[PDB]
Amino acid sequence: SMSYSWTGALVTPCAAEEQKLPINALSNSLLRHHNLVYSTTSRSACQRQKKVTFDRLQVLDSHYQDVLKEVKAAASKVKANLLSVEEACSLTPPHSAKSKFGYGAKDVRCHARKAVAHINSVWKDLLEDSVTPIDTTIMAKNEVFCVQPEKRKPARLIVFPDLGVRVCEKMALYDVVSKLPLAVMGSSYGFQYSPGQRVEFLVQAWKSKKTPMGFSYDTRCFDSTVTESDIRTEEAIYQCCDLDPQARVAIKSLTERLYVGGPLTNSRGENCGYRRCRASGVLTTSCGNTLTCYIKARAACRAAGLQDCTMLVCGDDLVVICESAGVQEDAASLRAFTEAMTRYSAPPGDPPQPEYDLELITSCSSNVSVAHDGAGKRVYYLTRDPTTPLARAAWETARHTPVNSWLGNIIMFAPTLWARMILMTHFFSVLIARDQLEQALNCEIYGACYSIEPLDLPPIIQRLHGLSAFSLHSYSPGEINRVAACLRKLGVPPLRAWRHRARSVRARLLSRGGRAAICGKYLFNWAVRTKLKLTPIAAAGRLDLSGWFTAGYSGGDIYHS
Ligand SMILES: CC[C@H](C)NC(=O)c1ccc(N2CCN(S(=O)(=O)c3ccc(OC(F)(F)F)cc3)[C@@H](C(=O)NCc3ccc(OC(F)(F)F)cc3)C2)nn1
Repeated sequence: SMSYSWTGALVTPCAAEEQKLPINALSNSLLRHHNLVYSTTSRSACQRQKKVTFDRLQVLDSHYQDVLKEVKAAASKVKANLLSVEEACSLTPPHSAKSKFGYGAKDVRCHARKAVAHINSVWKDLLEDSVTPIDTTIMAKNEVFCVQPEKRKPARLIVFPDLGVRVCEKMALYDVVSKLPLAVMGSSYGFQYSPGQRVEFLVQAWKSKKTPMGFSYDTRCFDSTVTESDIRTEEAIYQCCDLDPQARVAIKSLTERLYVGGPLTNSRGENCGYRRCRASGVLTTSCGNTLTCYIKARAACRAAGLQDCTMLVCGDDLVVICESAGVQEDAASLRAFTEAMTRYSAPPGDPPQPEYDLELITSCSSNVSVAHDGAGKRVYYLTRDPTTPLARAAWETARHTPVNSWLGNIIMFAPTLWARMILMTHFFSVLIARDQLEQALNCEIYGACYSIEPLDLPPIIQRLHGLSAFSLHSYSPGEINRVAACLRKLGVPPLRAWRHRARSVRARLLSRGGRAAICGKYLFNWAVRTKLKLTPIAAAGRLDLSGWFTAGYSGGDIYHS
């Protein structure tokens, strides 16, 4: 079947959509080549529709069936519970699309009586009707990028049911999605790791091979490749768990009425078309993609005969490290891997390339690199080209945004030369200028929402990355050059100018005392010649990373209202 069928009605916006990077003095102090930075808008939705629309080829074989049997057997060990409406309400991210039934995410999060009553009615309907397709909205995601040489990117399309349905999805499945991937995949489950744990996993996997070869596999539009039978298989896996009787009914109803497909409506109420693939804005998008990618990849590894595979899966992101059989055989065996993935309906975007240097693999838009700590010891850490983080940071300085990618980037990429020298220096200077150091900000890391005060960054970073994150030095020539090239391209001041600026920022934070002084001492010790002794921060041991800062969860994109 075709992944989508369209009517000719357009994907329409809700509010005006800015295309060009707005300019203000503070955003310009970070990045001056503003004409290179753009936001995707509904204007390019038609271009995206053409790429995501295609027929699917699915031929399952014994290797696929063997893996599915293992997965169903593993799933049978899981006990998952129904979430109360109240817990499902509290997990709703702030600013997700309001309901068309007279309430928004803020009402849901507050457990407002009107929101709760409507959610209960949607729940009763899922228990009573297992077949009527549930309506979905299609929107063009507005995301910021830097223009490229060999290419602008069209907007991603987000497909989501109404807010009341979204809360019901958490009631029926949040506990299932929270437990099932680890039970099924064990150490291959990517979302259980911090950046430090992911790098440790990759390095250990690489070192475990006699002659390692690794590759990332880029599926062409993964959500569109997911078939009705894949979605019905995910439903069968969920049902292997020990579940509550109403959860079993609601899971079947959500699968048949929503997950397998359904009508697409634009913001103006017009019929846009029909979907027969993964909806990007449902609770099961991340879990379902992780499970389905894992099953297909593990089967394709076996179909290709790849030796001693170690896989790491985060949604549609796949990285495989195996035993090399020589360059010509590896090239042939990767083509066989691709051919099997193609038969399972996971065809390639860019064909995979065998890599013999761990640093040359990009996965979860990042690569392994090396630096040294305060004692000169080698430290592996995750980094990435800083172009998109910098372009987004400049937009977020010029415009108030609901979610701050800069904050998520400082958190995830705290040990990096670019996040420390540029992002921390810039944002702490902006927060000082605007008197906003104490205000909590939202960020989203692969759908996990967090509410964080900038003044809590040092204990959060210590707990997440370790004390070495404040002492890394001797970054690689390749890493230094990639950051330097990015700065010249975007019109960002050179690292030595940021170093000069950080000395003033660090001094201002120190003068404020308390948490602010800890920000100056720890985050900016790289900027001074005479170093301060960085001892473990007491607040780092007191906090809980996973639990104190959560502000909800989304399984996939969803429009910010
Ligand atoms: C529900 C079922 C589905 C399948 N699950 C999900 O969809 C899902 C989605 C997100 C998510 N989390 C928790 C673990 N981490 S975490 O980093 O430990 C962390 C913990 C607390 C924290 O709190 C603070 F914000 F307060 F600090 C901040 C961060 C984040 C993460 O995405 N990790 C993987 C990863 C690691 C490195 C990568 O590479 C590079 F580093 F390059 F980005 C890329 C991905 C966010 N967990 N689950």
